Amino acid sequence: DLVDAEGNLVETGGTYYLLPHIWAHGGGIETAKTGNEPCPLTVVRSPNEVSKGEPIRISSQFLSLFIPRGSLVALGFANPPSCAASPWWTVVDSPQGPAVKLSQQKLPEKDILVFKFEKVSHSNIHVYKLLYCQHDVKCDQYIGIHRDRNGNRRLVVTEENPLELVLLKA
Repeated sequence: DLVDAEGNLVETGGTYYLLPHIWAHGGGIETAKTGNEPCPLTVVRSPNEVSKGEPIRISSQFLSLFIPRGSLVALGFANPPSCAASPWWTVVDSPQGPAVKLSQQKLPEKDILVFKFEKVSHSNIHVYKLLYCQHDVKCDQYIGIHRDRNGNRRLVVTEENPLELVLLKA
């Protein structure tokens, strides 16, 4: 089962902060308004090292209390921007590649259950990598960062330098 910063089991009945292994890379996971977006529909990493970011909500494909190792999950926000229809993140096509976004129309359970945590072989500090999965399901792709012209650290599918996280219960 998944585990938070304090070695406790992660619970879908709670909210957490998705922080970095190293507190030099940045802060928590936020929202930002990029491109021609009428509001903050882009899921980004805060440039501020202190910043805990937005409180995140997790849900297991098994609709249970804990998340079993390798089980698919939906990652969404506790408090989304009014303009979004649902609090869940989804992954759409972008010039930069598969990007993590929020949507202006409701999303089926089948298109938010596209995340899977993968523990990092580092020990006694509970860390994880975030994988994206599609249909053909297949989670061979990792989520990293793409800094745009305006400084936004967008979450997208990168080839290398993938995200590494620890879940801090709020």
